[PDB]
Amino acid sequence: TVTLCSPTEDDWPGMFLLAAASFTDFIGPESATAWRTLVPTDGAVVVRDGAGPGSEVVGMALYMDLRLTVPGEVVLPTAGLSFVAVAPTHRRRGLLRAMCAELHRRIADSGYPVAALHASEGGIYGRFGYGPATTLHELTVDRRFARFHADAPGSSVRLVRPTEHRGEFEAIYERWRQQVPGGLLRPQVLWDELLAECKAAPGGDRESFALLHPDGYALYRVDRTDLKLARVSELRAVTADAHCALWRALIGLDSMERISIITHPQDPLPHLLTDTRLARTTWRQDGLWLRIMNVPAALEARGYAHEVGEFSTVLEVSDGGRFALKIGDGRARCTPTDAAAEIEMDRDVLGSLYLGAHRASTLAAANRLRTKDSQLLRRLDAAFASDVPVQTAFEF
Amino acid sequence: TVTLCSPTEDDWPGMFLLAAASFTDFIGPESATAWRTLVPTDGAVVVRDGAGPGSEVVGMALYMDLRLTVPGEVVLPTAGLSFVAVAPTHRRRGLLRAMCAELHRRIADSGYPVAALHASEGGIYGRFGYGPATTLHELTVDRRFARFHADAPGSSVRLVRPTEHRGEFEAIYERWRQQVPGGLLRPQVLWDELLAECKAAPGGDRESFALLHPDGYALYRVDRTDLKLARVSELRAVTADAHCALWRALIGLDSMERISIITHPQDPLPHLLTDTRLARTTWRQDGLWLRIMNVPAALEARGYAHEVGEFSTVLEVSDGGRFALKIGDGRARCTPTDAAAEIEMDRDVLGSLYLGAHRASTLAAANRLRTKDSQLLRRLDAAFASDVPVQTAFEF
Amino acid sequence: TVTLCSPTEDDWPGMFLLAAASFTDFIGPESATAWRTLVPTDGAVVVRDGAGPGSEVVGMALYMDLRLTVPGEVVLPTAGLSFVAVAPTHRRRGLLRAMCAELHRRIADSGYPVAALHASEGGIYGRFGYGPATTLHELTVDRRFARFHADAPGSSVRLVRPTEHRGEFEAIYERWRQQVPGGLLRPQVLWDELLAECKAAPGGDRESFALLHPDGYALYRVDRTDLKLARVSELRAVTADAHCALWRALIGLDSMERISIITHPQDPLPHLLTDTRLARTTWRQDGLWLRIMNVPAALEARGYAHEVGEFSTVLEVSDGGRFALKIGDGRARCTPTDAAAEIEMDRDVLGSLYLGAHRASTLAAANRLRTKDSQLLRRLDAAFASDVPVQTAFEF
Amino acid sequence: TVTLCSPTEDDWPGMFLLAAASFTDFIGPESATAWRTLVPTDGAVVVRDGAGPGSEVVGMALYMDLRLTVPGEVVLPTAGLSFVAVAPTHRRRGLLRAMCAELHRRIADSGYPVAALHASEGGIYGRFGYGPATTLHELTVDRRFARFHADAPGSSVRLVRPTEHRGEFEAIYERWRQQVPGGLLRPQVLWDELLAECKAAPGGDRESFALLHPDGYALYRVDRTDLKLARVSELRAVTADAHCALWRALIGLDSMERISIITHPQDPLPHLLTDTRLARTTWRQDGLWLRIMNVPAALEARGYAHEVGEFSTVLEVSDGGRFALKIGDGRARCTPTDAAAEIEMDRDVLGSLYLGAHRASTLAAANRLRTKDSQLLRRLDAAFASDVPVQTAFEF
Ligand SMILES: CC(=O)SCCNC(=O)CCNC(=O)[C@H](O)C(C)(C)COP(=O)(O)OP(=O)(O)OC[C@H]1O[C@@H](n2cnc3c(N)ncnc32)[C@H](O)[C@@H]1OP(=O)(O)O
Ligand SMILES: CC(=O)SCCNC(=O)CCNC(=O)[C@H](O)C(C)(C)COP(=O)(O)OP(=O)(O)OC[C@H]1O[C@@H](n2cnc3c(N)ncnc32)[C@H](O)[C@@H]1OP(=O)(O)O
Ligand SMILES: CC(=O)SCCNC(=O)CCNC(=O)[C@H](O)C(C)(C)COP(=O)(O)OP(=O)(O)OC[C@H]1O[C@@H](n2cnc3c(N)ncnc32)[C@H](O)[C@@H]1OP(=O)(O)O
Ligand SMILES: CC(=O)SCCNC(=O)CCNC(=O)[C@H](O)C(C)(C)COP(=O)(O)OP(=O)(O)OC[C@H]1O[C@@H](n2cnc3c(N)ncnc32)[C@H](O)[C@@H]1OP(=O)(O)O
Repeated sequence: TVTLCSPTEDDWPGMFLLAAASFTDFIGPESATAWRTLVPTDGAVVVRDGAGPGSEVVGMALYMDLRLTVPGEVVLPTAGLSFVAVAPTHRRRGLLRAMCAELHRRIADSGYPVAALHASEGGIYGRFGYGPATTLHELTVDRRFARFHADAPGSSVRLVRPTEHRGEFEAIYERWRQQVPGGLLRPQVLWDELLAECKAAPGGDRESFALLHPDGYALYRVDRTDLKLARVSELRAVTADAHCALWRALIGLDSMERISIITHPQDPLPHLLTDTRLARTTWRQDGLWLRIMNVPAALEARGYAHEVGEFSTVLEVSDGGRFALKIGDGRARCTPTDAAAEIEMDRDVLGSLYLGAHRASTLAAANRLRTKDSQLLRRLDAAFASDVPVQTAFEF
Repeated sequence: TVTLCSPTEDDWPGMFLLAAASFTDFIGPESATAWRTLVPTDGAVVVRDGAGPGSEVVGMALYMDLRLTVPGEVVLPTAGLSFVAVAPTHRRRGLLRAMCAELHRRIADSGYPVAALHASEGGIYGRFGYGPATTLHELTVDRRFARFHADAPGSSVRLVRPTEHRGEFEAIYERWRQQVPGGLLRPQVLWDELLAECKAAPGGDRESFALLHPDGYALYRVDRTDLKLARVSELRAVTADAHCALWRALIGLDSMERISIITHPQDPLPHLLTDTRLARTTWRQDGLWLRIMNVPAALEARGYAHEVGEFSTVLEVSDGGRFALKIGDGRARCTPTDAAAEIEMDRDVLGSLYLGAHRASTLAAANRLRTKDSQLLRRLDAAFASDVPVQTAFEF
Repeated sequence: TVTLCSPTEDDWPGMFLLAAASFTDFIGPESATAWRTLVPTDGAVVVRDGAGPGSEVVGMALYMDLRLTVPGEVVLPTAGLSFVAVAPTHRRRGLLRAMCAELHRRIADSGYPVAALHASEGGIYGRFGYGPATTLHELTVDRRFARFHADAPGSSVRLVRPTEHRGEFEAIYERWRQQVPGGLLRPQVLWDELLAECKAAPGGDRESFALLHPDGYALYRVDRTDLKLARVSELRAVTADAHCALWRALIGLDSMERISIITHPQDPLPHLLTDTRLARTTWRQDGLWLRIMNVPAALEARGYAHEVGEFSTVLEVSDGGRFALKIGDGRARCTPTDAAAEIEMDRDVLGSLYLGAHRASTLAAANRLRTKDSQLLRRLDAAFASDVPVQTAFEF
Repeated sequence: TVTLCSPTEDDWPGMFLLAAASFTDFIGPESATAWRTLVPTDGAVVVRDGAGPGSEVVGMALYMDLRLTVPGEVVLPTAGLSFVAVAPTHRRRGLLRAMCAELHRRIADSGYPVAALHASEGGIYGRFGYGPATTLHELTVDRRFARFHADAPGSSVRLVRPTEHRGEFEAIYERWRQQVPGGLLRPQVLWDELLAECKAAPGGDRESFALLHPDGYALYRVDRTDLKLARVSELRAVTADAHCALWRALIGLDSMERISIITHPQDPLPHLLTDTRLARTTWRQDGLWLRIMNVPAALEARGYAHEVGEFSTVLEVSDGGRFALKIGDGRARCTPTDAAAEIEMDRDVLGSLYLGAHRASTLAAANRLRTKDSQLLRRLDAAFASDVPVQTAFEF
C-alpha cells in the first residue's frame, strides 16, 4: 500500500508537484540545481502511495552534504535535512516519522556525526532528536537617532553592485564561516542562487546594493512595500573593524528610517551606539537545529572551554546508551560504558547544548537534563560554552 | 542665577508638580510614602529658579536606600536614583549633570559601593557612569497551543485574592530576592503599594488575581482593552516545581487567548513546552543599570565562577583608577597599582559586566572594553558569569 | 476531597472570586440578584477543593428557571445554564462533565422538557447534548446612504429616557416574546438590571437612549471609543410597521455614520432599504443552545408546519431510547417504542433542529443525522421549519 | 444629441477603453474571447456621443447566452447582462435606463424567460426588475483548531496539477451544475480562461493547485501577501463524501493558518467540525440577481416542493400582469386572470423568491410582497423552497 524508497526518474514529477504546493517560496528552475549539486547518492527519499511506476508521490525528504563549523573552529561534515513534505491528503499517517527514521539510518551509516535542519514549526523535530542550537533575533534599529559611541572603531568601505564582486564576497564568506560556530560552507551553486536574487524581480524584491570592506560585506535591499525600511539580507564580517565600518555605512543610508537584519544574540551592534536601545530586538526565534548522530564522535570532535578545570562524568542519552565523557584542557574523551549515569537527557537536548547557544543549567531547570550533582551542571555549562558566540549561516 | 541644594518642606508641592508633568505614571498620594520612607535624609536634591525660599522648582533627583543581591548571594547596600527630572523650561542647561555630580558625591560619601537606576531613555546615563546590567524579555505565550513537555515537572496551587496572602507573598519574595542576583529587598511600604494596586480602577486597570504555590506565586491582571490577554505583573518562584505549576495554571486561563510576562533571558518557560516558540519573545529592553561607585569594594564583594582557574590582571577603569585584580576560588582581591594596564574600560562597562548579564568578549568587539590579550577576555567572560542567571526585581 | 454540592452560605465568597476570575463582565452586587431571584432551590452547584467548611471553590454552575417560546407560540419552562466555571487550577479533571451530569439529574427530576445555554466557546457543549439552536447576525448599517424602499411602510415614534418607560417596554416586550420562537419571559430582576445598564458608567458605556413606539422599542447608546457608531442593544417589534418605524428613526440619527445591532438571519432590515447591501453582515455565530431533556415532552410541545402532509416514523437518539413520531395537522405525537429506527442522531442534533434554525437535510450532509430514506429527510425539513422565524431573546 | 445602437467593428476600441476604465479587473486579451464566443450577434449595444463613424463610446451593455439550473434540475436558457458601463462624463442622463430597455426588449423578443447579472452595487438594478437570488457566504476557517466530528464521513483524493486534469474537472463540474440550483453551463472558452488563470503571475496570484476526488474537486492557491492563508477559488462536490474528503484535505494544508472560500449558506462545513465556530463567516452578500422576463414560462419551468399540499392563489406582479398560480405534486400551472389578486409584488421580488434563496415571509415583513393571508404566505415559503439548497456558479 505505502512504500518508502529512493526515487527514480519516475518520481521526479511527483516530487516537483509536492514541493511546489508545499513550499511557497520554492520554484522548479531554481530547485533543480540544488538537489543535483548538494544531495549525495541516496540522500533522498520519497513515499509512494502504492506500487507501480508512476505511483503517486505523497511524501519526500532529502539531506544535503554540508560542512558545519563547531566550537574550536573544527569542521564536521553535516547532514542537512531539507524539502521535508507530506502531501496534505496523507497527514498523520506516520509518514514524517517514517521518513526521518530512514534518513537517520543512512546518515548514521554514512558516518555523519550530526544532522541539522531549519524547522518550519517549533513542535515537530524535538521528537526526532533535534534540539534547537542557534538563536536568531530580528534586528531593527531606527537610523535617525543613531550616533556611534566615542569608543566605536573608525569610508574604508565602498557601495557596489553585488554581481560585480562575487569573488570578494566568496573570499570574505569563506574566512568567516571557518571562524564561527554555525558557519556553513557555501558551495558555488548557492552563490549562484544567492547572487541571482540580487537582481530586481517584477512583482517582487528590489535591486540589492552591497557594502564592501576588505574584511566584510553587507547585502541590503530596500523593502517592497515600506520604502523607508532597508533590509540587510546578509552581513559577513571577519574583524570588528569591518563590522563597525559596515554599520557606519548602513546607518548612513539617509533616505531610510529603519534598517533590519537577522543576526545573533551576541551581535555587538547595540554597544557600538550611544543609545543601545536603538538597535532594538523585534523578533526572537530558533535557527539551526542539531541531531547528534554519533555521541562519542560529536563530543570528541568539538573543542571545549580551557577556563574550566579537568573533570569526568557519565552522560546518558535516553535510548542512545551511556557514555563516559572526560573533558580537560579543551578536549573531550567520550566512550560508551555501563557505569551509573551521572547525568541523563533526551537526544534532542544534547543538540541544543552542542553549539553553546543554550546553557545546560537552564535546561536542567526545565527538567530536560537531570542529575543530582549541582557541581557537574556548572562544569558542563562552563565546558560546553563557546569562546566565539554562535552565528547562523544560511537557511536551507 | 539658579541654585542646587537639599529640598525643604516648602519644596514638596513643586516637586509633585514637576513629577506629574514629567512621568505619566506618577501620582501625588501614592508617592509621598515611597519617597518619604525610602529616601534617606538629604538623599533628595532640587534646583530652584533663583533664590529666596519657595523658588520655582526646576530640577529634581533623589536616591533610595535599597539592598541588591549580586552573584554569590551577597547583598550590597545600594542607592537607587529615581524621580530625576528637569523642567521643560530648563532643558539642556547642565541641570541633569550637576544633579548627578551632587548625588554621586553624597552617595560616595555616604558609603555606597554603587548606584543603580532604571532609564527612561537609552543614552542618558552611560556618560554618567551607568551601564545596563540586567535584561528584560517580554514573553507573550499563546495559551491555546501550549502543551507541556513529558519532561515537565507536574494542583498544588490555588486561585486566591492577593490581599489575603500578603504574608505568604512576602515570605516567598524574601526567599527569591536573597537567591537571585538582581533581587531587591522589598520594603513594607512597597508591599502596601503593590497590595493597593490590585484593586480595579474605574477606567483604569482591572482587578488583579494571584496564583499561590507553597514555593512561588504569580499576580496577573486581564488587560484593559484586549480582553483576551492576561498580563502577569509579577511571577515569583524559588523552585523548579513552583515555576512550572504556576505556568500550568497560567496556561489554564482558558478564557485568555494569550499570556504575557516580563522576565529574563534565561527563563526556562520555553523548554517546558513541546513547542519552544509558543513562548514568543515580544519586547526586549535593558532594565537595571549599575554605577560602580567603588571599584575594589564592588569587585571584591561579588562571588565568581569557581569553574575558572585562578589568574591575575591589571584593570584600568577610565577615571576609575588602576587596580591589580586577582581571581581565584570564587573570590577576588582588588588592590591599587601603577603597573601597566592589561585591560581598560569606561566606568559604565564595569557596571554592565557586574551582574553577568553581559559578556566581556561582546563588549570587546564594540571596543567598549579593550585589551591585547585574548586569553584574558575568555577568563573574564568565565569569571564574571553567574551560576544563577540574573533576574530583574522591580522598577523604581 | 473534590466535593460536589449545592452551595451553602459559606461558599458565596468562593464563587464571587471564581466568577470574577472567569468572566470579565462579572459584577458582584448585580449578579447576586439573579441567582437569588432566578435560580431554584438547588438549581446551583459548586465543586469544593477538599473537606472542611469554607473549602476553596474550584468549580461552579447553576440553572435559572427559563421560560421558552418554541414554534407554535407554545411556552416551555426551561432550565438555563449560566455561570459555568472551573478554576484554571483544576481544568481538565472532569469537573465540567461532573457539574453537568449533576445539574442534568436535577433538571430531569424537576420536569424541564429542555435546557438552554449560551456557549463561551463552540466545541464544549455538543458532547453533553446541546446543539446550537439559533443564529446571531451582527448587522452594521452605514446610514449615511440608507434610503427606504418605496414599499417600506410609513413620527409615530418618540425619543425617550429609558428609565422613564420601563413599563411600556415590559408590556411591549411581553407581547413580543409570546409570539416569537426564541422569546424568553424576562423577570423583574432582569428589567432592574437592563434599566441599570442604561445610565452612563464613568470609563464605561455612555448613556443609553430609547426609541418608543406603540408596538415596539429600541434601546441604543453611542459607543465608548468610536463616536460615530451607535450600538442598538435591543430592538423589539411586534408589528412589521413598528420594525420599520424604529429603523426610520435610527437611520435618522444624523450625527452617526454607522448603526450596529445584533439580530437574526430573517431580520427584514435589508429589504427595507433601496440597497440591500447597506445592512452588512459583520458577524455571524451560533446563539441559543438547546438540550432536549425529555424527547417525548419536547416534541409534543412544539408546533409543526401545517402544509406538510401527515406521516409517521421511528427516531433514535444515540443512547436516548427509540421513539415513535407521528406528525399531522401541525401537531406531534411521540411515544417510546421498539420499532426499527428509520432515522437516528446524537441528542444534540435534535436540539439544533428544535427551533427551525437548521435544516434536517443540511445536518444529514454532514452525517450528523442518519436515515436510509430521502423522503423522510425532506418531510423532517418541511415539518420542523418555523412559520415565524426564530429570534434571539437575551444572553444569560 | 446622442445615439443608442448596436456596436459595429469601429466601436471595439472605445468599448475596451470604457470597460477598462470602469472595471479594475478588466483585461483586453482575455475578454475578446468570451463576448464573441458567448455574446450573441446583436446581444450588445453602445451609446455614442454624436453621429458619424468615430463618435466616442460613452455607454455599453451586453448579454451572454447562459444556461441556469433552477429547482427541479431544470435548465433555463437565460440572458446574462455584463460589461454595463456609462462613462463618468455622462453619469445620470438615463443611459443605463436606455441601454437596459433596449437589451430587455431584445432579450424578451428573443424568447429568454430569465435574465441575470452580478451587481457592482446593490442599489442599482432593483428598479429594473432584478432581485438578489442567491447568497454568498465568505467563510474563513482557522485550519489549526479544526477537528472532524466523529460522525463525519471519511486518501481517496489526490493533489494534482489542475491543467493535467481538465477532463476530470469538466466532468465533475458538469454533474454539479445539472444538479444544483444556480448551476451554470461552463463553456469550453471559459474552461480555457480558468485553466490559464492557474499559472502564477509576476506581481499577481500564485500558482493554483487542485484536490481531485472521484466526485469532487477543489482549486486553491496561497494568498499573494498573506503567506499563511489559502484561498479556495472554487469548490465542486456532488456527493456529501466528496465534499467532506476534500475538506479533510484542505484542513491538511499544515503550512497554512487559514483556508478561505466563497460558498452558500447551507454549506455543511461547520457541521463537519467539532467546533462549528471554526467555519467562521467573514463576509456575506448577494450573488446572482434575477429578472423574470416571462412570469408563466418561469413559474411553470421550475419544480416545486412536494411536501406542500396542492393549493391555489392569484399572483399579481406589478407591471407583470396577473396570474392564477396553482401548485400540485411539485408542479405549477400559471395562467392569465383578472380575478382579485391574493398577493402582489414587484418584478424583482419574484426574482428573489425564484431559486429559493429568500423566504416570502421575510419579504412580506418588508412589505415588498403583500397579502392579507398569512396561511398563503406559509404555502409560498414552503413551495418555493429547494430540495437542494441553491449555490452560486461563477461571476460573469
Ligand atoms: C524546511 C524543512 O524541510 S523543515 C520544515 C517541515 N516542512 C513542512 O512542514 C511542510 C508542510 N507540512 C507538512 O508537510 C506536514 O505537516 C509534516 C511533514 C510536518 C507532517 O508529516 P506527518 O506524516 O503528518 O507527521 P507524522 O504523523 O509522521 O508524525 C507523527 C507525530 O508527529 C506529530 N506532528 C506532525 N506534525 C506536527 C506539528 N506541525 N506539530 C506538532 N506535532 C506534529 C504528530 O502529532 C505525531 O505525533 P506522535 O509523535 O504522538 O505520533
Ligand atoms: C524613573 C527615573 O527617574 S529615570 C528617567 C528620567 N526622567 C526623565 O527623563 C523625565 C523627562 N525628561 C527629563 O527630565 C530630561 O530630559 C532629563 C532630566 C532626562 C535631562 O536633563 P537635562 O538637564 O535636560 O540634560 P543635561 O543638559 O543636564 O545633560 C547633559 C548631557 O546629557 C545629555 N542628555 C540629556 N538628555 C538626553 C537624552 N534623552 N538622550 C541622550 N542624551 C541626553 C545631553 O545631551 C548632554 O549631553 P552632553 O554630555 O554632550 O552635554
Ligand atoms: C456563561 C456560561 O456559563 S457558558 C460558557 C462556559 N464557561 C466557561 O468557559 C468558563 C471559563 N472556562 C472554563 O471554566 C473551563 O475551561 C470549562 C468549564 C469550559 C471546562 O471545564 P473543565 O472541567 O476544565 O473540562 P472537563 O474536563 O470537565 O470536560 C471534559 C471534556 O470536555 C472537553 N472540554 C473542556 N473545555 C473545552 C473547550 N474549551 N473546548 C473543547 N473541549 C473542551 C474536554 O476536552 C474534555 O474532553 P474529553 O471528553 O476528551 O475528556
Ligand atoms: C459586472 C457588471 O457588468 S454589472 C454592474 C454595473 N457596472 C458598473 O456600474 C460600472 C461603473 N458604474 C457605472 O458605469 C454607472 O454608475 C452605472 C452604469 C451603474 C449607472 O448609469 P447611469 O447612466 O449613470 O444612470 P441612469 O441615469 O441611466 O439610471 C437612472 C437611475 O438609476 C439610478 N442609478 C444609477 N446608478 C446608481 C447607483 N450606483 N446606485 C443607485 N442608483 C443608481 C439613478 O439614481 C437614476 O435614478 P432614477 O431611478 O431616479 O432615474
